[PDB]
Amino acid sequence: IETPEQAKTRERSEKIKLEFETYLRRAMKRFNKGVH
DNA sequence: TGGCATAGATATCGCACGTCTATTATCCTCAGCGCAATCAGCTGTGACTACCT
Repeated sequence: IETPEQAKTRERSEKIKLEFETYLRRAMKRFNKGVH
C-alpha cells in the first residue's frame, strides 16, 4: 500500500536469496552424504 | 465333539509430498556502411597584352 515497487524488489531479493541458500543447502547435503 | 464366522493384529500398495540437473536455438560490442552545411578546386568569364595586316 506504500511504494509497491519497493515491496516487489524486496520480494525478488528474498526469492533470489532463498534460491541461492536452498541450492547451497542441497550442495552441502550432497557433500556430507558423499563424505559419509 | 467340530464347521467357521468375526474381529485382533500387520503389514502393503497406492496417492500424495520434498528435491535436481538438464532429448535441446540469448544479450551487449565494435567494425562496416549510410546522411547534411563548409570549403576548396575545376571550369567559365572578363581584364590586360601579343601578333598579322
